[PDB]
Amino acid sequence: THLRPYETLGAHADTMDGVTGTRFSVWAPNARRVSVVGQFNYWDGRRHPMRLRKESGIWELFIPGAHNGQLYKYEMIDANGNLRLKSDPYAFEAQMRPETASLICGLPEKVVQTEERKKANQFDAPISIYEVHLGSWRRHTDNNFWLSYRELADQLVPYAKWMGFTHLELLPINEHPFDGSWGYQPTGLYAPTRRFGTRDDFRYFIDAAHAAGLNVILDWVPGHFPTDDFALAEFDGTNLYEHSTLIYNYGRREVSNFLVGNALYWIERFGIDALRVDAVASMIYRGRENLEAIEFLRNTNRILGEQVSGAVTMAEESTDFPGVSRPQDMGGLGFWYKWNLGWMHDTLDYMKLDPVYRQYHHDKLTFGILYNYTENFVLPLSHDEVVHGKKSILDRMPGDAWQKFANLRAYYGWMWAFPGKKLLFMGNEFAQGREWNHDASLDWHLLEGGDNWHHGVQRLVRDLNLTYRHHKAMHELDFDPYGFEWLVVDDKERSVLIFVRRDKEGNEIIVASNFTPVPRHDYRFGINQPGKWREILNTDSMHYHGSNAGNGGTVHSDEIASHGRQHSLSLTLPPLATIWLVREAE
Ligand SMILES: OC[C@H]1O[C@@H]2O[C@H]3[C@H](O)[C@@H](O)[C@@H](O[C@H]4[C@H](O)[C@@H](O)[C@@H](O[C@H]5[C@H](O)[C@@H](O)[C@@H](O[C@H]6[C@H](O)[C@@H](O)[C@@H](O[C@H]7[C@H](O)[C@@H](O)[C@@H](O[C@H]8[C@H](O)[C@@H](O)[C@@H](O[C@H]9[C@H](O)[C@@H](O)[C@@H](O[C@H]1[C@H](O)[C@H]2O)O[C@@H]9CO)O[C@@H]8CO)O[C@@H]7CO)O[C@@H]6CO)O[C@@H]5CO)O[C@@H]4CO)O[C@@H]3CO
Repeated sequence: THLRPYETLGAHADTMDGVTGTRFSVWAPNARRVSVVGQFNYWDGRRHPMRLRKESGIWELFIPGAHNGQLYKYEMIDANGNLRLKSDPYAFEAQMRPETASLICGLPEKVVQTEERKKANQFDAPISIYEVHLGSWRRHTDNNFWLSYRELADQLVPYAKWMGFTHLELLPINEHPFDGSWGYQPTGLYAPTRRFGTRDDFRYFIDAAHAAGLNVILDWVPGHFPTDDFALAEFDGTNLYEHSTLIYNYGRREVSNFLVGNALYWIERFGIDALRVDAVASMIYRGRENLEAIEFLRNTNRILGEQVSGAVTMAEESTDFPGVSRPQDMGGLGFWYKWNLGWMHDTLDYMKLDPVYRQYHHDKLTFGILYNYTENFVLPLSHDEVVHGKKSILDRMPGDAWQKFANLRAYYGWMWAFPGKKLLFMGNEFAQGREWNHDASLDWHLLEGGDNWHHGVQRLVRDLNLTYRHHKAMHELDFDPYGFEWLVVDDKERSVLIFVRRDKEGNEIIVASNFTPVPRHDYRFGINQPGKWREILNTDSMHYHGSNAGNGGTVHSDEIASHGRQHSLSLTLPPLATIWLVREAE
């Protein structure tokens, strides 16, 4: 089968006549002479040469004795007669850095995707994603050492679960030489990085997240050609993998296979539930449409949908290509979800404003609804927004510290109610003050000592996650106009916005935000479902170090017309706060 080349190519365990060893395979159409230099070979390129079969362009050889755990490389004479030693491109495990040898290990057992994890990826599911860079989430304190995959299984997984997230999204765990690329500049697509342990350690981590009831999304980097360690370029002396600045030759059948293969591998051999492709614009552009890139993405998506249904793909595309998360049969790219960068830009510009000026930019909060139904959106507060002098999310907020925290609380309240799934970068849940530093631990010291405003934000994010998951109105109909309706879309003067989220049964949750520090008392607005209403979420609660203003129990609607509706509520709206209300059955 052509889809799963990692099941044949590379180093696997084989049984050629009683004797055991490993069979090596490499694809290099126009090289001449390739030998296998391992640990079993005293590292001698005279002892073990490979026999090429020219129909496929694949060299191969079976070596008895050669067992799992042994380092190895390929010694190749390239088209030009140069001696270069190459890493196996299908290295399933790579030796500790510097170094670049591959390790014989073979494949892990296939992971079957469970019904409850497939359900967890569906469009009607509450999806709240904790985005993490494994190298900088936590460190050991005395020595500043990385946490291993296994320590991450014992600390990060329980933390994410308790905080009420449904998904853990990982910056690329591909093998990569430079910590500073964050994993986006890989050298070994099929080996999880050795920074945190072995490939079996990574697998234990994935297993642990699943046992805790978490789906795992992996950042997958099919758009960043390896540019380090002569790892993939001019692989056999010619432009094997890359186009004739370095970029994959997607239209070339085998290359495409190498990449679609890689997706299938993470999902099938590691149990990953979803992949995210960054920087899609620079795959499809940079009239300038790279037609081979567009068809490759269309293809890969088609194949995953047929082969591993239940798994999903997500995309970040920054030029408004139409139909990124739409079906290929139409103009689409075939992704299930798209990052809503426009929403992130508009709402942050809005929150940055001195509250006194927000009346003039009401547009920034109401625009998201206009194009909400063109893509299946994730609302993202990602690692890219908290580096390079962009500041932390907290530090973007205006005012003295206490006003900053209140603005940030009100904003999360808004984000968690607004149509679209949720993604939050580590550090944001406890309002880290400093920018993200991939070479240090996050600022957990902020949570040391007596209860403070950072604990307050952290409780709020948990309550938001648990509330968002419990009520279907908040998540069931994000991508259906029936799921959302403005109750007060034009109170610009006071910067009060009020809408309703709705589930399939037609139950409504009312969402109200007051984006200025003026408290509003007896604020009357029209509603759709008369009766008794009660707060289920209040970002000004003392439980989060707010001032504890609010409605103080059940409020009954009145038969007094408002905003073209026949019944209304008259509520207190706390300053710099958002509240959610539910209707009580009688
Ligand atoms: O081709 C690209 C699309 O965008 C282009 O839109 C341009 C406008 O035509 C142009 O006038 C101008 O608009 C800007 C405007 O000047 C600013 O003031 C501001 O608008 C704000 C507005 O003032 C606020 O009130 C608020 O709007 C909310 C609205 O008040 C509220 O009721 C609700 O709206 C829903 C309606 O209740 C309901 O009727 C329905 O309306 C549908 C429509 O019936 C249906 O045909 C649907 O199908 C298409 C649509 O026709 C297309 O036009 C397409 O948009 C493109 C335009 O053609 C471009 O010209 O979108 C739909 C595809 O799904 O369109 C309507 C939307 O469903 O549903 C409404 C939505 O629920 O919610 C709104 C939103 O909160 O907020 C506004 C602040 O953003 O901003 C305008 C943008 O600049 O410039 C536009 C250029 O982008």
